[PDB]
Amino acid sequence: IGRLMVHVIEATELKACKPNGKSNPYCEISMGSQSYTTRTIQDTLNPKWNFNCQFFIKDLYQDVLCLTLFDRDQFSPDDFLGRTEIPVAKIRTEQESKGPMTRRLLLHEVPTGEVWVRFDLQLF
Repeated sequence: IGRLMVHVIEATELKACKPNGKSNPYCEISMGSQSYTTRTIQDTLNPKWNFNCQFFIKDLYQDVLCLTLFDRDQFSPDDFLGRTEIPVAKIRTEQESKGPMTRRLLLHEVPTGEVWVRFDLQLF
């Protein structure tokens, strides 16, 4: 029924995981069985990925886009740096209201951190 473009631009003020006070962050972008992962950027709390990906939308009123951030360093597990979720229905109504703006999304389940993303929903 449509296609959702997700532009994961950057994140700011991420949680530190390494002894030097930095992290090596990556972002996973998922919606049911579909997922993408950004590259890991070394030694930053403010990674700029400029990563673009596309999702097929099956159910406008059920589909939920998730962004989950992780640290990737020499030790397992990859440390959780927060998550945010956005129903595709909300993307649709935000796009109608505000046009193609960059959204800053607060990360939940972590103490600090925001992810900057632009959505483009094209419904057939």
